[PDB]
This record gives sequence, C-alpha cells and structure tokens, in this order.
Amino acid sequence: GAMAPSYRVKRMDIAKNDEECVVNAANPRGLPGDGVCKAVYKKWPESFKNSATPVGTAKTVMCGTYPVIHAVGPNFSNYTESEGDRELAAAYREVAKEVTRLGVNSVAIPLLSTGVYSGGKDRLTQSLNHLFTAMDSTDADVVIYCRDKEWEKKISEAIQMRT
Ligand SMILES: [Cl-]
Ligand SMILES: [Cl-]
Ligand SMILES: [Cl-]
Repeated sequence: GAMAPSYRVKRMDIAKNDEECVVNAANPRGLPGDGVCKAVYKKWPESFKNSATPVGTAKTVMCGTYPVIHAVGPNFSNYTESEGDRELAAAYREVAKEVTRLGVNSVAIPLLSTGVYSGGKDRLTQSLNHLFTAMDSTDADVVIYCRDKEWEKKISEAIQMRT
C-alpha cells in the first residue's frame, strides 16, 4: 500500500507516467485504436498480446514486468445512457480488482469513455465519480491523466473538495 493513499491529476501523455502500472482506455478487440489507446500501443505494444476483453471488464497483460490493465469502457454511441452508465461503473470496479491483485503502490488512470466513446457528451463528472467509487477502497496512489486545461482544473477541484 501507499503510506497515505492519495489522488492527483496531471495534464500530460499517460505513456510518460511515473506510476507502477497503467490503465489503458482499450477497445474490446485489443486493436491499437486512437488517443490514449494508440499512445499505450506505441509505448507498450507487447501488452496487446491477447488483450481483447468485453465491455465492462479489465484484462492485465505484462510488458516486461510493467503491468498494462486494459479497461474497456462502453461506447455511448452504441449503448443507452442507462446501460452505458452500468458498464462504465463495472469497468472501473474491474480496474480496482486488478490494481489490488497486482500489489502495486501506484497506478496511472485515464477517464474512461470521455473521448471518442463519449457519444459527443461531456462525461468528466460521470466518469470521475465512477473512478472514485471503485478506487476509494484501494490503497494505491492514483494519478489521473488528462489532456485539456479546463478538465485538469475541474478534476483537481473535485479531488480537493473531498479534502
Ligand atoms: Cl506530454
Ligand atoms: Cl474514450
Ligand atoms: Cl482531457
């Protein structure tokens, strides 16, 4: 465990993270994809061997000894708001199981279903709240990665609000 488990947020490429493992915002087919997924494919391509997994699940593959947790959020273009919300919550619960099983003291995590799977809606609060619901009972240091300056400010405020 971390001595004083924390949440932090950084605005940078998650492929440059300083944590003991990474969560990929994966597709269900284990394809290179785009955005975070493409960055993860460039940095850790070995981790895409048999990484395909269904929506709402996470599957860990090692790149050397560095764990890549492939977490598949729903594409809100295809899911109803109700079913997508249930699958997005479930993906983060499977992330928390993997982080715990791996025994890591820190994890780098993007906001699932906020980019090309958002169905064109702002899901910062929805995705971050499901992240907190899953991760709050874990003792890993969590570092959230984002790219947008306004998102950085809103995620940082949400973390500080809980103290
Ligand atoms: Cl960067
Ligand atoms: Cl996405
Ligand atoms: Cl972002």
